[PDB]
Amino acid sequence: QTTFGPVFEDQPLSVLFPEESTEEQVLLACRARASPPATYRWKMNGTEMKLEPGSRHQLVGGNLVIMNPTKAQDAGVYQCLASNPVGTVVSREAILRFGFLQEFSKEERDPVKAHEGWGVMLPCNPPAHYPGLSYRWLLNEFPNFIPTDGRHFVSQTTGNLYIARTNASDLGNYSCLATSHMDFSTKSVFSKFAQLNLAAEDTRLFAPSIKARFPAETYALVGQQVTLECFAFGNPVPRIKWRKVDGSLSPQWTTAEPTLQIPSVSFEDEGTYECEAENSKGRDTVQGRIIVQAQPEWLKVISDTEADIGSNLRWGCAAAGKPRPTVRWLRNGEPLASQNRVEVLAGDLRFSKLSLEDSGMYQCVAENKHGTIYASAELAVQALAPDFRLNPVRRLIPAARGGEILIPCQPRAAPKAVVLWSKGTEILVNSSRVTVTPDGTLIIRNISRSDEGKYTCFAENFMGKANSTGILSVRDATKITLAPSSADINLGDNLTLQCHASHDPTMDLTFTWTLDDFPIDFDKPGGHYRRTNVKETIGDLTILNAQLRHGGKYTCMAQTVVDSASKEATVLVRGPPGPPGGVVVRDIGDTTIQLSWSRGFDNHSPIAKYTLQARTPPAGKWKQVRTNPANIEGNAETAQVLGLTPWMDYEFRVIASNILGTGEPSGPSSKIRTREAAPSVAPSGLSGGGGAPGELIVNWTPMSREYQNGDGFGYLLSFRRQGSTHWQTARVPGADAQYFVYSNESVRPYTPFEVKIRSYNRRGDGPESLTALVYSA
Amino acid sequence: TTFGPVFEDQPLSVLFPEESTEEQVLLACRARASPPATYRWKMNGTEMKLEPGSRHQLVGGNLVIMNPTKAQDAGVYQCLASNPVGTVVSREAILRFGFLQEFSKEERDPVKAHEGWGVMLPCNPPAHYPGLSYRWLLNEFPNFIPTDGRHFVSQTTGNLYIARTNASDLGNYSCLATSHMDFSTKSVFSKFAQLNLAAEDTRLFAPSIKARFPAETYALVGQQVTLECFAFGNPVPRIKWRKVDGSLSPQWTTAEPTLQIPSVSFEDEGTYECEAENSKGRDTVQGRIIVQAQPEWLKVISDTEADIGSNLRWGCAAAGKPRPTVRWLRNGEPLASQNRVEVLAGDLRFSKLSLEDSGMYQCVAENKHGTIYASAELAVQALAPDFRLNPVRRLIPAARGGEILIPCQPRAAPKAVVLWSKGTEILVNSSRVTVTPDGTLIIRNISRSDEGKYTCFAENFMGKANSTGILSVRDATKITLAPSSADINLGDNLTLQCHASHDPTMDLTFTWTLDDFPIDFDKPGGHYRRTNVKETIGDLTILNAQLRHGGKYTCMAQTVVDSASKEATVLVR
Ligand SMILES: *[C@@H]1O[C@H](CO)[C@@H](O[C@@H]2O[C@H](CO)[C@@H](O[C@@H]3O[C@H](CO)[C@@H](O)[C@H](O)[C@@H]3O)[C@H](O)[C@H]2NC(C)=O)[C@H](O)[C@H]1NC(C)=O
Ligand SMILES: *[C@@H]1O[C@H](CO)[C@@H](O[C@@H]2O[C@H](CO)[C@@H](O)[C@H](O)[C@H]2NC(C)=O)[C@H](O)[C@H]1NC(C)=O
Ligand SMILES: *[C@@H]1O[C@H](CO)[C@@H](O[C@@H]2O[C@H](CO)[C@@H](O)[C@H](O)[C@H]2NC(C)=O)[C@H](O)[C@H]1NC(C)=O
Ligand SMILES: *[C@@H]1O[C@H](CO)[C@@H](O[C@@H]2O[C@H](CO)[C@@H](O)[C@H](O)[C@H]2NC(C)=O)[C@H](O)[C@H]1NC(C)=O
Ligand SMILES: *[C@@H]1O[C@H](CO)[C@@H](O)[C@H](O)[C@H]1NC(C)=O
Ligand SMILES: *[C@@H]1O[C@H](CO)[C@@H](O)[C@H](O)[C@H]1NC(C)=O
Ligand SMILES: *[C@@H]1O[C@H](CO)[C@@H](O)[C@H](O)[C@H]1NC(C)=O
Repeated sequence: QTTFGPVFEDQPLSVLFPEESTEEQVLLACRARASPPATYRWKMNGTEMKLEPGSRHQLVGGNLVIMNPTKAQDAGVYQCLASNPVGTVVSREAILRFGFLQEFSKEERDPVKAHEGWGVMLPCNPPAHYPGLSYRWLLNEFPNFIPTDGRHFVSQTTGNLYIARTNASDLGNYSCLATSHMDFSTKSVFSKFAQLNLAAEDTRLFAPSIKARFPAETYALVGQQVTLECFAFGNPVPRIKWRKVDGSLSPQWTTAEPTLQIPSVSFEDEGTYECEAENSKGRDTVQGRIIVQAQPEWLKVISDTEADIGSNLRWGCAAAGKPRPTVRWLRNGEPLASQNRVEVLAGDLRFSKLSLEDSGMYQCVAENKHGTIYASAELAVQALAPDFRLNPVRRLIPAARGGEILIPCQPRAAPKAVVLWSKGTEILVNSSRVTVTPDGTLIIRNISRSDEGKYTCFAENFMGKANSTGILSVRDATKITLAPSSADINLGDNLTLQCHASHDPTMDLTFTWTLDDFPIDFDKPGGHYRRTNVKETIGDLTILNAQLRHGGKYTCMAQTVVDSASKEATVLVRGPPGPPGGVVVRDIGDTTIQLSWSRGFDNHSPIAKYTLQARTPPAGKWKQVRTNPANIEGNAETAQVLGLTPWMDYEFRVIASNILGTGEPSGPSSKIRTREAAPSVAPSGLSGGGGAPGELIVNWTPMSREYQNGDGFGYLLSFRRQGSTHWQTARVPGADAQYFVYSNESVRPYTPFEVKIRSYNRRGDGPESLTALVYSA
Repeated sequence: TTFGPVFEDQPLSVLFPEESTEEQVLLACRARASPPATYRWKMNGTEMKLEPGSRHQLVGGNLVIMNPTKAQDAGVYQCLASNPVGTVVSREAILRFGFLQEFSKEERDPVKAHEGWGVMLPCNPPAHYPGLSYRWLLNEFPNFIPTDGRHFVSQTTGNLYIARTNASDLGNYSCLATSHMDFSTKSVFSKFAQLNLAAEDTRLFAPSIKARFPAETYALVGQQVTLECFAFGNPVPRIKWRKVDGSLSPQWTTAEPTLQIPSVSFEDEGTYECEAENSKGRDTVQGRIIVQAQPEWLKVISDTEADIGSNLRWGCAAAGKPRPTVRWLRNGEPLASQNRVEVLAGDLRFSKLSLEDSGMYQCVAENKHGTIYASAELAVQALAPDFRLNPVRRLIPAARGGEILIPCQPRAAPKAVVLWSKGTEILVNSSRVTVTPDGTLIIRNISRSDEGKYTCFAENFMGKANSTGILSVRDATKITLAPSSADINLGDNLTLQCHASHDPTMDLTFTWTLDDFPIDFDKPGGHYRRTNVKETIGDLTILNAQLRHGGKYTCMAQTVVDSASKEATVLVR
């Protein structure tokens, strides 16, 4: 930050200057920030310019001023170079150009002879000029301007005049006027008159002939306006149309005018265009292609860098543009080639084994036939003396007797500080114990009591030397003298795992437990394992509450403030298997239903048997049902359930059992209904009597849903007179039916009757009831 | 470049022999500092006034006393080093005086003993410091009594033991006490005690141990330990030692009535047993030895610089026996739990630091055998924002329709407020452009209208800074054709296709990776080839397929700024 190279702020810009302008001087700017302040030099035409006092060119704070300019000694390209002790940089190339407009030739123009009824071409022949001009035509005398109608075409490219069909009105003298529009005023140049002579008039129409043909290839940059001209001769005047061969034209550009204008060409407009001139006599066609190119841009540049001497570096620079650009490298204002270590490859720079002479300003230059761009950076190499303030050696290095120690010495130095280890005043060297790796790490094995003391690391390099000290003392290692034993239990009266340790008599010793690398909690949330506390050298832990979910890889660890030791053990908890799943009802019959289920978790003990329970929705309790086979084995997954009463809904569940006990019941099965069946219970509550004269009423108790056993439930009542041998059967549909009335005028009052009843459904017939004696009205 | 005082020379304990006629005592103290530090001295708790004049002087930190006396100068001294940053405390140094008094002038009573028994002759040494060495003289100098099995001398009380007196022991006895100081070897006589005896009967008795070593003998590590087992008996009893709970280490086992250990280690703890045995019988005595040590360090704090608004944890651990206690000092004054500082048995916790928590801190570990110190310096820092280390990207590229991240994290303490601005319009969180409260900016579904300049402003109560980047949009590479899976045998040829589209400006590079491993097409005799090589065609062909050529083939189509991939599978039997 104290010193930095020249960084540009303002760079020179191109200037267009009128040759006969009233201005007296031209200013080109160049400014750079530097510390110390930079010095500026200027290059013209690739060579250095003699900045002499008084002689035209003057230097004002970096800027270059040229007074009373002329095209013979000033027009050209200039560069500004900024320099200081760190390095030099070069600004972008700046063009200064002059504009002018000459006068028309004094030689008389020959008269043009043509046939009446034929298109005629009249040249203009503009003089030397820059930039482009605007062209007009006049007839006979100024200011009579020929209108730009459908019969006369005036070209803005060549300035010529085209007449589609000549008649007697076109005879006269023509003149071409140039009105080059300067940015401040307009200068006009008037051409010598040319006489147009016309021969005898013919009488014939003709097909169009296109004369002003736009070039096949037109190159344009992104953001320019592109004009295409298409003029043709023809009687009558042909119509002009523009088409895109490889696409669709914009509606705003689809015009019948003989000129096609694109205000801002983008990457889309690239392709082939076709102009067609059509009349009743025929058509003529022109084809030409428009391409689009751009100017280089940046994608990845370089930045300031500080590197340590003896390292390697890689720099990159990426530019994008159409056509693809080329990238070259400059240092301090001169091109870079493959030197001893510098490797330049078409865009990337490789440094190997940096030195103190490879510092300065580096520039990356991208170039193509439409422009150039520059990018700057600064490389600074550094060399330092060894400093231990960042990684000092351990000031205290406690070590356990019988183990090993490793002490690394790594200072901050360049190129690389070499180190040597010593113990007190005795220099340590390779032996069958002490080891010194090339990195400087000191490794001591088989550590004993006589190795305590003060060790020193000495580092040095061709800058200077540094030095540091540590002290080593020897303790006794913490050891385990008893390890816990693996075990297994179901729900017993709890188990005490043991862990005994011996430590140095000077430092505190703490025991800690863990389960499968998850932290343990010997406190008391609900069921809890607990920990005793009598003396330091004991760590027994008792697993209480006689419950589940307390198995894994138990680990006891005895640790001090310095080192630690550990041992491992395993416990298992056995028990009844888990509940089954996947209860599926199949083969739904009147009394038999097949049940299928998936095997549940065995809990590390094979399942011995199964038990099936059933219930009636919605408030029926779970009841064990008769199963085929009577004893279901653990490996079986299907069974039969018997004893079911037909045509009610049922739900089922499964329980598993092993030699260790009985597991949990499974979830309820899906609601299913058994098939229909014939009735099995005869109706009861037979009674009756009274009614209208000649009528007999028989009443019975309505039957519930448990014994209907199917749909279409109803009753059949067989009744007869006392002493008669013929039974009359009546059908009463409906389960809730409870009475029947039989009407007959021949029935005497208080006539005894013998009756019986039976129940039926859609499946079959059930048993009949006992015969009862009733009386009529 | 400033720091707090760091001690190089600390005061040391001094014992002054009275005999030597020196006129000045020096207690050293030196503390490196920048700027140089001043010194104060504390004498037995209270501060010391070092006014020029009397015998208390100052020689540049070092304290000098002219002509010290026991009545005005014995005691404890501490050195306090102070500079603008903070002050530090030096380890205590004890100044003590050594002297010896003479024996009392009163005559000693004669000792009457009956021949055939052993007799005890007292010495009664006067006041003394340090310990002495004792001898006995018979009648007249230099008749030194030889150290045989019958004439017995104790090195801790000076008493004289006679196992069995006879007629040859009649006479006068005196006790001579000698001191071995650093510069003097003064020795003192005594009076003459007359020993008169009685009749004789030569009977035999069982040994009786009289001089008993104490039941518990506390001994630090590194202190020579002597055990005395003195006995009576007729004839002379024999002395044998044994360890109750192990071996006696017979490298130095002896039959003398004294047992010596030059340097006590932790393995010598336990109970010893002495036995005096003769043909008549035996006597047995027991006693235990316990070892102890001084505090030592295991983890020590180090000087630290912390940024305002942070938190700090500091630890300090000591090892000794009995277990040491740890306390904390700041600027030479005790530090209790208050405000943002928490102290817990050697754990120091700073929460949300400020500019007033900069200074010298110290950790003290002590027990009934010693005290040790450790020091460190804490410096708090506050900084202005700077973007030199982490400037915003300067040439940010963007792919069309993508999402762009722009982080902005300067180097400041405390954290600085961050604002964003495109051109001269300050952005707000919305559905397309959003800022997050760590400073990062997010933009979604980028378009050509977003090209331009972006700027990040950072500011805190010490200053402000800004950094600008340039955002431009391009055309993203998109895959139009993908390869397909196939199966072949060994030696078969297969062809897979891949097509992409990109911006007309940059270059496409097409590659193929077999199971994420790039395929080398330039290998001599290689089995892979590029076919239908065009700008947007990256078809590859495998010739003479092998078993290793079966796997997943991934087509990579990449430019300098973006890439796009497709996948297919090939099996070789
Ligand atoms: C003290 O003994 C140790 C052990 O033999 C020495 O360390 C050994 O150092 C050599 C190099 O002197 C290492 O061999 C070479 O290492 C380079 C590292 O890039 C490697 O490229 C070579 O292929 C070769 O392996 C060797 O690995 C290393 N071994 C160990 C165990 O450290 C040490 O150098 C000796 N002390 C001195 C002062 O030489
Ligand atoms: C260990 O490192 C020091 C630090 O460079 C070496 O230099 C001494 O530094 C102290 C501290 O300022 C000075 O008081 C001494 O005068 C320095 N010595 C010399 C010779 O300049 C020191 O020499 C190193 N130790 C050894 C044994 O070389
Ligand atoms: C508007 O700005 C606010 C803060 O400047 C953003 O709020 C953050 O939202 C995220 C996600 O909900 C939280 O994790 C942060 O804690 C919020 N910051 C604060 C300071 O509250 C918010 O995301 C922005 N709006 C949108 C649409 O993103
Ligand atoms: C963004 O930061 C720059 C500095 O990095 C500011 O530029 C400074 O502007 C002030 C006055 O506007 C000048 O006095 C300083 O000399 C400028 N510094 C440099 C290094 O040139 C800039 O003003 C900041 N932007 C805003 C909006 O404040
Ligand atoms: C530099 O070159 C241009 C074009 O080649 C030329 O017009 C100009 O005269 C040259 N410069 C000088 C000083 O002649
Ligand atoms: C080195 O280790 C071996 C076995 O571990 C041991 O016998 C030997 O005594 C050790 N060396 C020293 C110096 O203690
Ligand atoms: C403490 O120092 C004072 C200063 O002379 C002295 O008088 C006093 O005896 C000392 N106390 C102890 C216990 O040493």
